[PDB]
Amino acid sequence: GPEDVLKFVGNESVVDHFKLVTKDGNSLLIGARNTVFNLSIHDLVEQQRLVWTSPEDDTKMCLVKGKDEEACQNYIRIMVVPSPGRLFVCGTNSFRPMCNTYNYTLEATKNGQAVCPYDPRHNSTSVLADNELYSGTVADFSGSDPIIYREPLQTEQYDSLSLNAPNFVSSFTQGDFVYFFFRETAVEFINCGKAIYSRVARVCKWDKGGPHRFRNRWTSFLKSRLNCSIPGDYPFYFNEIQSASNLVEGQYGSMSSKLIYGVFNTPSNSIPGSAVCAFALQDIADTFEGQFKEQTGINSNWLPVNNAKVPDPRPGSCHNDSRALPDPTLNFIKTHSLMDENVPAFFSQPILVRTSTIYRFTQIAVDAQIKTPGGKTYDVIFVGTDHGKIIKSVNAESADSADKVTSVVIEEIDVLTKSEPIRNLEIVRDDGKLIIVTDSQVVAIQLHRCHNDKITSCSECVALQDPYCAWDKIAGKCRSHGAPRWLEENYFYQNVATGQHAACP
Amino acid sequence: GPEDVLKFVGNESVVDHFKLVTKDGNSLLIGARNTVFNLSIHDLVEQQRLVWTSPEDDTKMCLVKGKDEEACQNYIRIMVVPSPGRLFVCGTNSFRPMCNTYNYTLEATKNGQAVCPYDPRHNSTSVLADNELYSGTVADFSGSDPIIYREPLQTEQYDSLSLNAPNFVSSFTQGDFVYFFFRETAVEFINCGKAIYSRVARVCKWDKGGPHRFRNRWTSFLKSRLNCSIPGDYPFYFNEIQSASNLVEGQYGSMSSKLIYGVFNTPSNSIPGSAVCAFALQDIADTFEGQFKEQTGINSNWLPVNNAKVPDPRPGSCHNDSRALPDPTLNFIKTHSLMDENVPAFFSQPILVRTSTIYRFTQIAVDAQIKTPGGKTYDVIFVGTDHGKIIKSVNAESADSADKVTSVVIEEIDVLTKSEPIRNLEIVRDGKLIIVTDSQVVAIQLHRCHNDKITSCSECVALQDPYCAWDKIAGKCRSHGAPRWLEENYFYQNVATGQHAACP
Ligand SMILES: *[C@@H]1O[C@H](CO)[C@@H](O[C@@H]2O[C@H](CO)[C@@H](O)[C@H](O)[C@H]2NC(C)=O)[C@H](O)[C@H]1NC(C)=O
Ligand SMILES: *[C@@H]1O[C@H](CO)[C@@H](O[C@@H]2O[C@H](CO)[C@@H](O)[C@H](O)[C@H]2NC(C)=O)[C@H](O)[C@H]1NC(C)=O
Ligand SMILES: *[C@@H]1O[C@H](CO)[C@@H](O)[C@H](O)[C@H]1NC(C)=O
Ligand SMILES: *[C@@H]1O[C@H](CO)[C@@H](O)[C@H](O)[C@H]1NC(C)=O
Repeated sequence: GPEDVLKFVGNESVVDHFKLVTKDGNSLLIGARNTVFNLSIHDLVEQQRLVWTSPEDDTKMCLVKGKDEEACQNYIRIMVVPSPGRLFVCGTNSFRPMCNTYNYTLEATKNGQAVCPYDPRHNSTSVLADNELYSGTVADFSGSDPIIYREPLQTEQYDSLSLNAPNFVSSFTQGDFVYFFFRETAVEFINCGKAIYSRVARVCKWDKGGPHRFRNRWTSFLKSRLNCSIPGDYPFYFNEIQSASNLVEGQYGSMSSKLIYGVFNTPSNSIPGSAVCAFALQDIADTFEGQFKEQTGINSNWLPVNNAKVPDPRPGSCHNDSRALPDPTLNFIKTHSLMDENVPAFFSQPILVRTSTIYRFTQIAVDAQIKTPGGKTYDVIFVGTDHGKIIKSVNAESADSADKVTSVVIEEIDVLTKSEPIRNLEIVRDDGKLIIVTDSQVVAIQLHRCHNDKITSCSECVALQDPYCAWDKIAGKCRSHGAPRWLEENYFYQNVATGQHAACP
Repeated sequence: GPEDVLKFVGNESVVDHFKLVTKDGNSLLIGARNTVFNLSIHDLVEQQRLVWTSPEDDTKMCLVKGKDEEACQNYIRIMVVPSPGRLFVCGTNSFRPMCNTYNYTLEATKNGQAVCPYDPRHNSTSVLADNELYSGTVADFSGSDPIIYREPLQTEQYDSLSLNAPNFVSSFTQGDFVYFFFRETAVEFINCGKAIYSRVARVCKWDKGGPHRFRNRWTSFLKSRLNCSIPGDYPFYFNEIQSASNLVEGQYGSMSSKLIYGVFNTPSNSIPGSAVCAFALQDIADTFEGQFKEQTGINSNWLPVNNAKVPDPRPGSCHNDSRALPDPTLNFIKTHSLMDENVPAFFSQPILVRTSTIYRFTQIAVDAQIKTPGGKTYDVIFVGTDHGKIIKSVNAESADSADKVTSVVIEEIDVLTKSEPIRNLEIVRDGKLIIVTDSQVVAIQLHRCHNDKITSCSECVALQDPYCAWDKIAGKCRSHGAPRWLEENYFYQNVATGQHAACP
């Protein structure tokens, strides 16, 4: 396959999953089980190492004979950089999650309940704000009560209408609003059957509490389904979600191209077919302004909610005083938290689909829109699989009656061992490279293979349709973008679905 | 692939689909569009041909500008042999289905409403009885009213609770009870979403009608869902059904192995994964004896039906007098026709599954249980695909904590052109196979123990085919049903019996 530009076999069984990239500090804090590493983004050289050995009393309490000797240790899952500049790492610590703030300077330690999972399963995510941290994970030992913990607010205890077996995969903040991505079991569909529908949620930044003992509960909690289907005469849906990328902004704000890419796939019972579905923050806000989904009982009968029922205060909005908000809508928000309509997919079709293959998508990574010689900018997608095979892709919009979108599969070359599954991905923003955080090791390879790829044929650059690729006449080098600088404006031919028959022959 | 033992390219565009096998008469009546053929089973030689040219007045009424010049003609779909020996064929006749009772001797011609489909779509099936004919097809021109017509009873006009967009794929009779196989849209799940669940139905032999305006309607109509899923921690279902084989009986009646093999697959929107699920008449009768599925309204609320609601007369049973049956159960049968529980799959697992491949299962054929040298008898499965690839398979029962059946895929060799899809299969009782397709029908041997020569002993031993057997002094690979042994001999076979090696 591809030559290993940088390989890093740090640990045998620690199975790193978490990572933080700070380009100004120029250091990569890769989270890990029972260990922490600080490397340089240039050559993957560890600067310092924080090793946290779970106390003896904590490990001695965990004696489940099933599957604990290799596991049930310190799984450092969440980490952010607070405003004072402190170090904030929290581990599971053998089902005893307690956050320890930090260098080995222990500034303070606080209980890590509802911010670090008890199980080592990938079912939690976190994101920071200016003053508070947003984390969604389970609360009890078994994990039956999964809540969102912003200090010190909690949702309704054992509320299935809000959360029922979710797997938080993403979380980001935009304009005093923190969004969450998870796959929970829909209570309304349980009447029909057992299935999981990807539902996005959002909460305001400053929710102080609620009046009349509602101080613990949330007031503006809302959620709505994500519709990731292959449109046509009959819709074919994708139930489960595995990952979701960060928000994408293009050029000025006048453009409405705010795009969020999420990795979706088919449930366990069904075939390993996976699909990359895009969702916009504008498409998300369309359903939240819409009405809520109806919820009736066994005896009482109710019709889909109408506009007469909505109160004067609008649900899901940042107010200056949340406690002064009236109660009739606070008794109303719990029953009608879920929305009626699902968020439509971008351009009414998924971005990338892979059905016949055995492997399933597991992670995702998005690169910035580079300036292609065609005078346009499109988004780049990097999606990993449990097989370990990485797929590079870019998208051009094609006009058709069914809005057929061409899924450009640049190269499907596998980089790591077939056995190990990719569990986290990241792109570096100095030299072009890629981060593939897996259980066995993390390997850094170049982002685009326009350079270092030579089949001794001119056609290689032209046939791939890669945005970074470009060919020169007097020189035999296949040009790239971001690494070389042109002395003056030149001619570069590219075929990003532009309709070019041939060039090299 | 395999050499064409018998070739038969009868027609380029007639697209034959129907066939009737009579072993005593030794003739194969293969039904066809605008033609019908009566052949010999030995060498596929047509004895006589009846050509039925749709009348001019009938064809002139059919002027569908989309795609009719090639279609909208005489599609002979149903045919049985009545007791007098007459010929009873009915064709679509350009959306004018009129049955022709019979050689060209036309004894009588009667309207074929509710027994022959108007459309050329494969959505109807038929089966004969001692005195009446059982047929399930649409009634109107568009096809919105599909009913089951045994002369002269009809279901409720435009009844969605009983039938909603069905595709009748099979129909057979057993003990004064005629069962039907079709894939209709479930009204209760339509509330949740658009999906098709395979539902089997049955009707008694002698239902004259019902009193107090129920004379038109059926009294003993019942149906229940078919569960064709891959069991485990989470069930994965197969929604649509494409075909279903005839009943299988093994040795004496004391054994409970009466099984019907049906071909199932995944809806159109989802992936082409198909599954062959077996269902027993004993498993069918378990759900019909069970309670009925509840059906409530928008305002009224109802709980799942209980045993207190069932009347003293048992629904779905042959009575001596159907008119004397009370009315409170006749007003009850329509609302609660569907059963609550679905028919479980045989051994709680499908027989054969094909998911990763692009081709979909289209038909099915079951061979009789031959006597293998291992002292046992198992069923043989032949399932065709839209790709044209034919797969022969047999299944042996394996004991484990988790029910897992090994699906023996004997040979997956393609016989016909990749383009054409198989649309009907049948086995002959010399060992051969009949592959009725749109382009042509090809007759090839049933088992490939003979006519297969890789010059290696290991080929034969590895196949695990029941008909295959090897000899020591002679290099011939023995078969069953064609050669006769002079005396008892030794034959080694490994139908999942646990044999490491033999030839090397
Ligand atoms: C990771 O290691 C780097 C490399 O030492 C740290 O960055 C330096 O830290 C020292 C000590 O605080 C400072 O004096 C330097 O100014 C930092 N920058 C450079 C370029 O040396 C970094 O603080 C460590 N931690 C993280 C989270 O990045
Ligand atoms: C197909 O043709 C055969 C012709 O043999 C029919 O079988 C009988 O054949 C004998 C001798 O040829 C005739 O005297 C009989 O009249 C035939 N039977 C009948 C019922 O007429 C056979 O019936 C034809 N049809 C099928 C479905 O096999
Ligand atoms: C989900 O999206 C598809 C494609 O646009 C659409 O056909 C389907 O109706 C949507 N789902 C619902 C519940 O509306
Ligand atoms: C279908 O049958 C399987 C076993 O054959 C069982 O596990 C599953 O629960 C059944 N489900 C339905 C809906 O019939």
